[PDB]
Amino acid sequence: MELDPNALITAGALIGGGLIMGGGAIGAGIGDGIAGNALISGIARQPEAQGRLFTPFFITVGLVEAAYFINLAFMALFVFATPGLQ
Amino acid sequence: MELDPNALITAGALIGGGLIMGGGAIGAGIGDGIAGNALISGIARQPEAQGRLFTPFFITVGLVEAAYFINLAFMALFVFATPGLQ
Amino acid sequence: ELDPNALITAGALIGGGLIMGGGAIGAGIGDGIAGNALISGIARQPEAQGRLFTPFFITVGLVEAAYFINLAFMALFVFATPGLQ
Amino acid sequence: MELDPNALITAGALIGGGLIMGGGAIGAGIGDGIAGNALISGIARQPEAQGRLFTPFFITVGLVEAAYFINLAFMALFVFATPGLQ
Amino acid sequence: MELDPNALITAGALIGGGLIMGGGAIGAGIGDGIAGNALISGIARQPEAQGRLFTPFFITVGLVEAAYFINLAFMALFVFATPGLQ
Amino acid sequence: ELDPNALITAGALIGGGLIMGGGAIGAGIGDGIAGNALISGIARQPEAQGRLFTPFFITVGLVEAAYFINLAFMALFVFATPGLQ
Amino acid sequence: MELDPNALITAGALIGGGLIMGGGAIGAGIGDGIAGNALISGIARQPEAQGRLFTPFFITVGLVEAAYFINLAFMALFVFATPGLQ
Amino acid sequence: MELDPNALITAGALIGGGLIMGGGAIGAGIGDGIAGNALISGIARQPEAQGRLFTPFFITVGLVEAAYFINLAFMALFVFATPGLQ
Amino acid sequence: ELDPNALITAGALIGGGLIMGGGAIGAGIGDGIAGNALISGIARQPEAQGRLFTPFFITVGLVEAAYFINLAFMALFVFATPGLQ
Ligand SMILES: COc1nc2ccc(Br)cc2cc1[C@@H](c1ccccc1)[C@@](O)(CCN(C)C)c1cccc2ccccc12
Ligand SMILES: COc1nc2ccc(Br)cc2cc1[C@@H](c1ccccc1)[C@@](O)(CCN(C)C)c1cccc2ccccc12
Ligand SMILES: COc1nc2ccc(Br)cc2cc1[C@@H](c1ccccc1)[C@@](O)(CCN(C)C)c1cccc2ccccc12
Ligand SMILES: CCCCCCCCO[C@@H]1O[C@H](CO)[C@@H](O)[C@H](O)[C@H]1O
Ligand SMILES: CCCCCCCCO[C@@H]1O[C@H](CO)[C@@H](O)[C@H](O)[C@H]1O
Ligand SMILES: CCCCCCCCO[C@@H]1O[C@H](CO)[C@@H](O)[C@H](O)[C@H]1O
Ligand SMILES: CCCCCCCCO[C@@H]1O[C@H](CO)[C@@H](O)[C@H](O)[C@H]1O
Ligand SMILES: CCCCCCCCO[C@@H]1O[C@H](CO)[C@@H](O)[C@H](O)[C@H]1O
Ligand SMILES: CCCCCCCCO[C@@H]1O[C@H](CO)[C@@H](O)[C@H](O)[C@H]1O
Ligand SMILES: CCCCCCCCO[C@@H]1O[C@H](CO)[C@@H](O)[C@H](O)[C@H]1O
Ligand SMILES: CCCCCCCCO[C@@H]1O[C@H](CO)[C@@H](O)[C@H](O)[C@H]1O
Ligand SMILES: CCCCCCCCO[C@@H]1O[C@H](CO)[C@@H](O)[C@H](O)[C@H]1O
Ligand SMILES: CCCCCCCCO[C@@H]1O[C@H](CO)[C@@H](O)[C@H](O)[C@H]1O
Ligand SMILES: CCCCCCCCO[C@@H]1O[C@H](CO)[C@@H](O)[C@H](O)[C@H]1O
Ligand SMILES: CCCCCCCCO[C@@H]1O[C@H](CO)[C@@H](O)[C@H](O)[C@H]1O
Ligand SMILES: CCCCCCCCO[C@@H]1O[C@H](CO)[C@@H](O)[C@H](O)[C@H]1O
Ligand SMILES: CCCCCCCCO[C@@H]1O[C@H](CO)[C@@H](O)[C@H](O)[C@H]1O
Ligand SMILES: CCCCCCCCO[C@@H]1O[C@H](CO)[C@@H](O)[C@H](O)[C@H]1O
Repeated sequence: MELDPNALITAGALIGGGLIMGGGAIGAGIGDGIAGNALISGIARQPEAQGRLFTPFFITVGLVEAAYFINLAFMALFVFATPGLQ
Repeated sequence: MELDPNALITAGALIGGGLIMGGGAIGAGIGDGIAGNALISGIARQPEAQGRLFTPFFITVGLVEAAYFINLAFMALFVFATPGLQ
Repeated sequence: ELDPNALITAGALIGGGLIMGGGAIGAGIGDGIAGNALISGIARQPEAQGRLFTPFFITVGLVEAAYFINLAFMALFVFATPGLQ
Repeated sequence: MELDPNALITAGALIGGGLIMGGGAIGAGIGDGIAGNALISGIARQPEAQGRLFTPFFITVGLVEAAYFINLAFMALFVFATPGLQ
Repeated sequence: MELDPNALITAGALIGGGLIMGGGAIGAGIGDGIAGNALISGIARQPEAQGRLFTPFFITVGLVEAAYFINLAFMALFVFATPGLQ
Repeated sequence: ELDPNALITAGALIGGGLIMGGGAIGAGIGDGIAGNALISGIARQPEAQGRLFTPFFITVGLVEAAYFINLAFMALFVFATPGLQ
Repeated sequence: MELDPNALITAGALIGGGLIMGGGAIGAGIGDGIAGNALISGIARQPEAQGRLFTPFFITVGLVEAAYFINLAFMALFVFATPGLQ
Repeated sequence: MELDPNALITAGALIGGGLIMGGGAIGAGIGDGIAGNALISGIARQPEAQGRLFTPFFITVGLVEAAYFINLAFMALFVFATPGLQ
Repeated sequence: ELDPNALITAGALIGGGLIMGGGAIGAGIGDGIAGNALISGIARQPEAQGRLFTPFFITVGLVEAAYFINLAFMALFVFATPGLQ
């Protein structure tokens, strides 16, 4: 008739999922930008020895992107396999 | 007009979609500004390093913008193909 | 009492506000950070001025793209709400 | 009697409007502070050639303040000419 | 006591007003601290530049505080003269 | 069931929390940033100490003004709620 | 039977209290980290004269922690002595 | 199943608890990263200052982590011993 | 209609989302800031490399601890909700 329990649960899941991905993008965009800031400046300062900067950059971006995609996976769980759905 | 389940689900979807895109823009705006800060500073320090520095700059911006547009895709999923709609 | 669109529209306005609120945080801070580098760059090399304009405009262009794309979707949310009944 | 549709829409509009102006002030306060940080430091470093810093500062503040006031305009739309009001 | 439309509108106004002032303080506190960071650093670097540096400092703080107090004015509008009150 | 003031008071407490939450973010980070400059300034010039106190106190004064003005309005929101029925 | 007024007020109080402490920890963690960043760097640069850094550090941390604990006190008021409870 | 007061109180507690821990992690992650930035930079600048620099680093991390775990304690209070439960 | 657990579970999912949203903000920015120092440190002293690994890993370890402890409590919130009726 009117509302049912899953309408409220699903609304909660979509808001929760949004928080997860919203936070993920804040962390990833700013974290990657900060890492890349050092890469750009390091290459500017030391063009001949820049190769040694790339594994540290990719380790850093790897960590940052792992947070983004682990969050993405839990957003997908929230909205496609909602825990507590009735 | 009686409330119905999709009214609540759609309200949650729009809020969730807003969180996704709001966070996306925070990460992209600040991440791109931080990347650009190093680009601008590097060119100011060494004029002829301009070509050299656009390469790590675009790698960084690529990473930052990937977050923005993956978030955009999921906002679109939330509001145009809402998971859990009844 | 209430009707379905009252709830949907309330959600759209909150969603729209999140979109624009986040857009201004990203654009204001991103542009400030870009301009910080422009100002410092010019102070360091008073006639580096000319060569700094292109990277400043590219950076601001990217930052402003996020603001404007968000603005467009806020407009969609509140003027053509997806899911309106 | 009890609630009416516009009570809920208007509550949404006020919360939305608050998000718009809250975010606008975060972006403007921090963005202007960051721009002014460079202005202060530049004037400290180069008092004789500081005049060339002011158009770049005002362009930057112009961009930052434009975000604040465009947001202000949409807050005013949300709360004084609410889209979707019944 | 039955709920009434203004109860919901006023709740939205208070939340909206809180967002406005919460964001205002984030922008003002951090923006002023960032401006002051350059002032303090500049005086440490060159003692007799103190007078010189307060001028761009107060221009910056003026901009930052304008955001805070314009936000304050609209919080006051929201909670004392609520747009849309029935 | 419910009554009008239950909803208004719930909104006031959420609004009050936003005010103080934002106030502490601004004050904690703003003060930390001001103190960062004070500490670095003293480390650079160990007897610049005296001349740094005034600009530090002016900066902290401004930051703390935002915290305290927010505190006052949180108090208004929760102890004298505007719009209470 | 169903809901009562204090259920809604108490839910508001817990959310409000959460906002207070959530914001308090953001301000304290980042503020202390920023202060400590300068302490670490200052001690690195000037090991012999580092003692003069500690009162400025503790004044700064004092200010930052005061925001955290004043917020904590108001969270405690919100959730243990809720203003407006019926 | 009819709604009951504790359903609403517990929902508020979980949201409040989430705000507490969400803010705790923002402050701790960023505060610790900022502290570590000075540690790493200081060791890079002067290798044998390593021992010296861990002392102010752990003082800083102690302060930052205190915020995280005091917040954790109050999240636990909110969700396991909810103040105001009926 | 509704039942008590619909409201509790909706709160748990929102709470869980706040926990993980905040966790990723802290971890992404904290790790980026740590890596920024690692990259700059190596660029300054190309064979400082070895001695920078330990402080980098300690910093990342602390940052990641916040992410993981948050993850565990999100899991508690949504898979074993405290207060479920
Ligand atoms: C760097 O990795 C770590 N460091 C830690 C440091 C301290 C503590 Br106390 C916990 C830590 C835990 C971990 C991981 C881990 C490894 C194994 C099991 C559980 C957790 C991690 O949490 C990292 C997530 N980061 C990158 C945002 C993780 C979580 C979830 C899914 C993952 C998938 C793939 C890889 C890592 C995954
Ligand atoms: C710098 O300006 C831009 N750069 C962009 C860069 C990339 C992309 Br893809 C879009 C961009 C769009 C714009 C503007 C624009 C110009 C014309 C039409 C539409 C949009 C803008 O969005 C800027 C807002 N900023 C400052 C926060 C704008 C929006 C709304 C109202 C405005 C009023 C006055 C001035 C600008 C106004
Ligand atoms: C530095 O202290 C200040 N500077 C200001 C600067 C400008 C303005 Br306009 C107001 C200012 C107000 C104050 C304090 C104050 C002193 C006396 C009375 C009222 C307020 C303060 O607000 C500081 C909180 N900070 C540290 C987050 C405070 C509030 C509440 C409880 C406190 C308990 C103990 C100490 C300070 C306490
Ligand atoms: C915590 C950061 C660890 C980064 C990896 C450091 C160990 C590998 O270091 C790598 O050594 C190679 C040769 O062996 C070089 O060609 C690479 O430039 C360098 O990154
Ligand atoms: C984010 C994508 C938009 C980029 C548009 C401008 C691309 C500029 O591209 C860059 O131009 C420089 C000169 O300005 C050259 O020196 C560089 O080699 C080139 O990469
Ligand atoms: C994407 C483009 C963003 C531009 C931001 C608006 C400010 C325009 O900046 C203009 O740039 C010119 C280039 O020579 C300068 O000479 C002008 O003085 C300046 O007004
Ligand atoms: C992108 C934001 C500006 C363009 C908004 C989309 C077009 C506006 O759409 C119009 O808005 C009017 C009020 O302005 C309403 O009264 C009308 O019903 C509506 O058609
Ligand atoms: C800025 C780019 C995206 C803007 C999308 C806005 C779509 C607005 O769409 C408009 O909605 C109005 C009612 O609000 C109607 O009167 C118009 O017929 C309709 O075209
Ligand atoms: C993107 C930033 C563009 C800033 C404007 C640069 C072009 C104008 O530059 C201006 O030239 C004047 C004389 O012509 C000088 O008196 C000013 O100091 C200088 O700002
Ligand atoms: C934000 C407004 C509050 C400011 C109060 C203090 C004003 C200080 O004013 C400044 O004092 C300096 C010495 O301390 C002088 O050298 C400067 O010329 C003067 O501008
Ligand atoms: C707006 C004022 C903010 C002050 C913050 C509280 C710390 C007071 O700081 C005091 O400043 C004195 C000035 O000489 C120092 O000598 C004292 O050691 C110090 O305790
Ligand atoms: C600015 C924050 C501190 C001052 C709060 C405003 C005055 C407090 O007001 C009092 O609060 C009491 C609990 O403390 C309530 O029990 C009383 O009903 C109320 O009169
Ligand atoms: C800190 C500056 C602004 C504080 C505004 C607080 C106003 C509190 O006002 C007080 O409310 C109490 C009930 O809570 C009543 O008992 C008192 O009569 C009333 O004066
Ligand atoms: C605003 C910052 C004020 C910090 C306090 C400065 C005044 C006291 O300064 C203190 O003087 C002592 C001897 O008198 C020294 O032993 C301490 O190292 C020094 O901090
Ligand atoms: C946050 C607590 C976890 C810390 C675990 C590692 C502790 C490292 O401890 C440090 O090790 C250094 C060499 O690496 C020594 O030079 C320092 O004296 C010592 O403090
Ligand atoms: C708490 C530990 C966090 C580690 C982050 C994952 C990256 C591991 O980094 C590894 O460190 C090694 C140390 O010598 C390097 O030699 C390897 O090249 C590198 O892959
Ligand atoms: C820490 C996050 C990963 C571990 C999650 C806790 C264990 C999962 O728990 C299981 O989740 C399933 C879906 O994955 C549900 O279908 C099951 O009902 C539930 O038992
Ligand atoms: C990651 C460390 C904390 C994880 C806490 C997760 C507790 C999950 O607990 C599990 O919940 C499932 C239903 O969701 C049940 O099927 C299982 O019986 C139960 O053990």
